[PDB]
Amino acid sequence: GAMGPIITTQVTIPKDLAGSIIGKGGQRIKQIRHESGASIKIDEPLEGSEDRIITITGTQDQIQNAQYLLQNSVKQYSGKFF
DNA sequence: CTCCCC
Repeated sequence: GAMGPIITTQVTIPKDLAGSIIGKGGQRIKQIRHESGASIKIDEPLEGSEDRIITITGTQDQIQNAQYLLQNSVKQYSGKFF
């Protein structure tokens, strides 16, 4: 069916979770991009920020999928939550 | 930096 316009959403992640979404060699985020169909950009933190901004661009369904998969990626997160 | 992507 109709997926509608490509749109861009941003979400922030605590910087320490970023490694979980990216994965070794970027393998996780490559997968999430591939699976979701969404473009996904994870920035560096802005000057002295605890967050990184992820920009997700795709149809609403793709962005929705990407978000879910990014959230899911935390479950695999290998560092200290605090 | 699990650090990709550009």
